[PDB]
Amino acid sequence: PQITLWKRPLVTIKIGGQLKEALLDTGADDTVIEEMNLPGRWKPKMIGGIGGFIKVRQYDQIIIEIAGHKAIGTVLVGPTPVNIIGRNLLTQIGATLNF
Amino acid sequence: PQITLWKRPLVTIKIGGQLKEALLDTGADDTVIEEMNLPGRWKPKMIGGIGGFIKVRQYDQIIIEIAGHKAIGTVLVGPTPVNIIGRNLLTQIGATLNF
Ligand SMILES: O=C(O)c1ccc2cc[nH]c2c1
Repeated sequence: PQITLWKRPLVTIKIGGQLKEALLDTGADDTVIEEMNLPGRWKPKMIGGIGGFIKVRQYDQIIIEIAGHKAIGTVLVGPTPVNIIGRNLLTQIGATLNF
Repeated sequence: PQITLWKRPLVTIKIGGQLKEALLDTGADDTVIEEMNLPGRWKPKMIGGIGGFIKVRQYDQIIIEIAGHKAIGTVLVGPTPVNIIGRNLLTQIGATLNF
């Protein structure tokens, strides 16, 4: 699809068999999803976030569906105020900026 | 142009007659530019950046060139480690996310 930026670029995602909405964020290196139960192994991590630093669970090789487009890659799970699709997954679905 | 996201989407900008580089950031509502002299009146805001909070000065009607494209809008000036072009300016240059 072609998504203009007149409002936040929010889309529907599927992750761990659950439908959520998420922000397509070209300024994020990584993908950060809200606290949820995920099938898969995780390792502990800390990342910078809104107003400070947060503990996250890093899940590698997660199947995630972004507006109908399949991606497999790293998802960070923790107390993010917004579900964020970062470049690690935007590259997998072939997302580009155009102007 | 059509910009892939394998690295951070950095472009050259021109603001206050100074050449800089900046991150095209679809996850940002606003534009945040590092400490610099803008010839205008301003109003103080706070923004929750990655790692903590900063105090910024809001400047309106700032003329800016982004990757060759002329835009006018609001810029927040403060101690940010990265120049951020947010949606308020990305809309002005006709930027879209495509996949
Ligand atoms: O999920 C947890 O219980 C947990 C505990 C500690 C850390 C440190 C980074 N991530 C964590 C997750």
